[PDB]
Amino acid sequence: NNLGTELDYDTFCFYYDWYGSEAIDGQYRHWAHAIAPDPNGGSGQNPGTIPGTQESIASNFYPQLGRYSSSDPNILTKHMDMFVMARTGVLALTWWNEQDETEAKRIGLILDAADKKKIKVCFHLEPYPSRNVQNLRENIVKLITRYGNHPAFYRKDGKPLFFIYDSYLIEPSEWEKLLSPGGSITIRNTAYDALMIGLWTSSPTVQRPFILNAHFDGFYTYFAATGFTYGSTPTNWVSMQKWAKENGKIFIPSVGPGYIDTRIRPWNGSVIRTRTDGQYYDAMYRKAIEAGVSAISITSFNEWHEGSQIEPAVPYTSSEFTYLDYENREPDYYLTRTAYWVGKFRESKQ
Ligand SMILES: N[C@@H]1CN[C@H](CO)[C@@H](O)[C@@H]1O[C@H]1O[C@H](CO)[C@@H](O)[C@H](O)[C@@H]1O
Repeated sequence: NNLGTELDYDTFCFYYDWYGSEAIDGQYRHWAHAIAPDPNGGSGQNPGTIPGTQESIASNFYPQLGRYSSSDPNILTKHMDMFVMARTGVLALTWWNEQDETEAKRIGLILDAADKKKIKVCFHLEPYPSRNVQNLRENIVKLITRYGNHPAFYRKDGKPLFFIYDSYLIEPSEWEKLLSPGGSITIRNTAYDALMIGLWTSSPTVQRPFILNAHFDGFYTYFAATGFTYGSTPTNWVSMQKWAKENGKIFIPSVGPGYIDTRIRPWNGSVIRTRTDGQYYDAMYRKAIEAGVSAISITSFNEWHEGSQIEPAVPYTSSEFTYLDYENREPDYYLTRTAYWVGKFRESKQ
C-alpha cells in the first residue's frame, strides 16, 4: 500500500510507563510527585509534593485519558492506537532497572499491545543507581534474552537499538570496553550486539571525541526545549549531521511540541517553550527533516511532568489548578500533526 498512513520505523517516540492508579497499582503513581527544591535556592526548602488527586496532578497539562495506569491493558490499547494515528512506528520505552515483578509485567503488556498494531519497542536506558558498563552489558543481555524474540522487539538492519540517557555520566574509557570491537566486555560480534545511541549534550569540541572514543553507533539530543543544550539547538543540526555522516554515526535528533515543568520544578521557568498552537512543533520537526537525518526521535509521547507530551490533553480547571491545554487545537492535534511530519520525513528519505 501507498496511502500515506503507514507506520514509520525510523521514528522513535519516547514513552514512559511509570503512571499508576490506586486501583491497579496501589497509588496514583507519578500523578503524585515530589516538587523539586530549587538547586540555587538555599537551605530549609520544604517544597512539598503534588498529591496526584483528580484536581492536582504532576503536570501543567491534563491527560484526556485521566490519571491512567501504565499497567492497564485497556489504556495500552488506546496508546497503541494513538501511535498508529501519529505514524510513529517505534515506542522507545523508559527503563529504570527496577527489578520487580510490576515492571516485568508492564513491559510484557506493552510489547503485546504494540504487536497488535505492528508497533515496535526499543529501550531507553535510564541513569539507574550504580549504572556502569558491566551492569549495562548484563542488562542488555537480559533484555535481549527476555524480549528479543518478541515479535514487537525492534531491530534496525538486524540489530537491536538502545538510547542511553545521560551517557556522559560514564567515561569514554569505560564505554570503549563495551562498545569497541576490541573492548574487554564487547558486545560487538556477539549475540547481544546493538546500535547504541548516546546523548549528545554540549559543544562539538567535547562531544565529537566523546562519541568517537566511546564507540557509540550514533547520538540523540532528547531535550524538547530548543536551546537547552547545544545538541537541542536545531540550527546546529545540519552540522551535527555532516559530522555524523563523515564519521559513520547515526544522528537521531529529538523534536518536541513544547516544554513546561513548573508544577514539579517551579524554579525552572526559563526552560518553558510555548506550543503556539503547534507552530513550535512544526518549526522543530522541519529543522530535523531539513538536516537530512535518517531517523527522528520525539520527546515525548507522555512525559507529562515536562509538558513535552504529544498524547491527547484536555482543558481542565479544578479548584486547585488551572491546567494548560491545546488551545485552538483539538486534543488529538499533536498526534495528527506528527503524522503530517512523518509523511514529510518519508518524502525526504530514499
Ligand atoms: N523524564 C525525565 C526527562 N527524561 C529523561 C530521559 O527519559 C528522564 O531520565 C527524566 O526523568 C527524571 O525526571 C522525572 C520528572 O520529569 C522524574 O519523575 C524521574 O524520576 C527522573 O528524575
